[PDB]
Amino acid sequence: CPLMVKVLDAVRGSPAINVAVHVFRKAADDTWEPFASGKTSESGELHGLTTEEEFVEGIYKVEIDTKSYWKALGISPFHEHAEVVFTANDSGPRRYTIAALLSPYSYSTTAVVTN
Amino acid sequence: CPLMVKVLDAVRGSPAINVAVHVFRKAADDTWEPFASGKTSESGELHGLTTEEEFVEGIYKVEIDTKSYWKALGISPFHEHAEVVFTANDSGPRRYTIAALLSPYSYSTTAVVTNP
Amino acid sequence: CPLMVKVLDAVRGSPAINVAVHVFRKAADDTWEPFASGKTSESGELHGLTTEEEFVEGIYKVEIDTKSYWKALGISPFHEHAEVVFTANDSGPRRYTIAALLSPYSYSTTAVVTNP
Amino acid sequence: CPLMVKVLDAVRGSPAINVAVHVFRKAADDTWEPFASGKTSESGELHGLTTEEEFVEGIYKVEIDTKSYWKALGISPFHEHAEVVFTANDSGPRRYTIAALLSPYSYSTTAVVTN
Ligand SMILES: O=C(O)c1cccc(/C=C/c2ccc(B(O)O)cc2)c1
Ligand SMILES: O=C(O)c1cccc(/C=C/c2ccc(B(O)O)cc2)c1
Repeated sequence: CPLMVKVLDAVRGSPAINVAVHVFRKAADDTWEPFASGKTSESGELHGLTTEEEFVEGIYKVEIDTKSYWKALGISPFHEHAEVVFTANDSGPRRYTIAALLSPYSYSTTAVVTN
Repeated sequence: CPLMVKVLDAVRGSPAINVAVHVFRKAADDTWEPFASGKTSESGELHGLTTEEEFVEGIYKVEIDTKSYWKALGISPFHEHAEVVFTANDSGPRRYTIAALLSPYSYSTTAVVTNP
Repeated sequence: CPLMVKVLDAVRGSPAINVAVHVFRKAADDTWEPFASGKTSESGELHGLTTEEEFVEGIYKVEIDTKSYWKALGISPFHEHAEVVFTANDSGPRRYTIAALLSPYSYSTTAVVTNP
Repeated sequence: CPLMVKVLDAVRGSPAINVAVHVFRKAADDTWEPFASGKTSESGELHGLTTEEEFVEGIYKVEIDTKSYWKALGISPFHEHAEVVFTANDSGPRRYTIAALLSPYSYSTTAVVTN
């Protein structure tokens, strides 16, 4: 599991469940090509997106469909989605956790990168 | 204005209005002595808490009454309040803005510290 | 000033100065058209990006160039930039402040939306 | 594990390891009495602080010694510590995760409360 995504709900104090997540890899012509996707689990986590062999160095975008999440709760949100854009860098044998903490008009994201 | 507090609401996308704020300073006997208090304005800002003369070196606690805020709005929040504890002015006088961003089960606080 | 961007530095406890900001608007063909750009001032604020007339209904992307900011400071950050994507003015004109708080491996963004 | 604490470092993108954490329970005279304490692990987590039998309803304070953490990294921080103060409420059979994300001049804390 080189790449894991975790989404939390700051309004209800819970995992953000059944949130759609799309990962893209930046192509040579600067466009975003689909790479992997899924929905967060009951624990707010999305595992199994990719493998060590497939996850090469490059620029990646993680798009979290926050708008649909809030609308399913009857809450009008600000953002269309949350986007996290980063470079994967091999300098070391490591795993990336992209975590996002969601509010209707705000979100915060951090990377936990470990060996 | 050596000490300012600003509070935002992450549910409403607005300033957090009418938030009570209590400031304490640690005394020589290690207890928290009341130092200043007030509430945020329509802009979510609290000015005029203290003066350059009275805001001496020390350890200060800024207590933001988030529970009263959310409850006054009919929401049941997780935290009792948000506490910001810091040493101030120990390299001479600085100006401090304490900012807080509130959600019912989460808050974040940052400080902007400038040299006048 | 219908659109303002403010950026703070959580490592330094200061405004984030000289941060480049690019704004895009989604076009009819679903591509991102350049809309406005600038950089944050000494106060960490970026004013004058647009006007009430030109800031029409649409989907906007505010790209904050956090990597260039941290690298200009000799730090190697995680993110390429911070992107804030939102529908604006679809219930009539509003004023938007987009705030971002930056660390090398983390950022948070909030919006304050007011009705003039 | 009714109560777990997790601490993350936003500067290095890692767990915050070997961070001292003290939990207090508010006593009838409004004073804070020591309840439980420990140091975060290699994963930034502190488990085993208390038990279901001991963790009754009441007001609790979790104090995270952020100052020592940053000083051990040669970074001058703003806060003396991070304090998280909350009421434990039985309305439901649940577990509390108190998470904190640390920067030198800022911190953010969220509660993830689950069954
Ligand atoms: O704490 C966070 O997570 C956070 C995140 C994103 C933005 C902010 C805003 C801070 C702020 C600081 C000072 C002023 B001011 O001097 O008027 C206004 C806003 C705070
Ligand atoms: O963004 C904020 O404001 C914020 C605030 C408080 C905590 C967090 C992080 C939560 C988290 C929990 C577990 C993992 B993990 O699977 O190692 C990672 C992150 C983020």
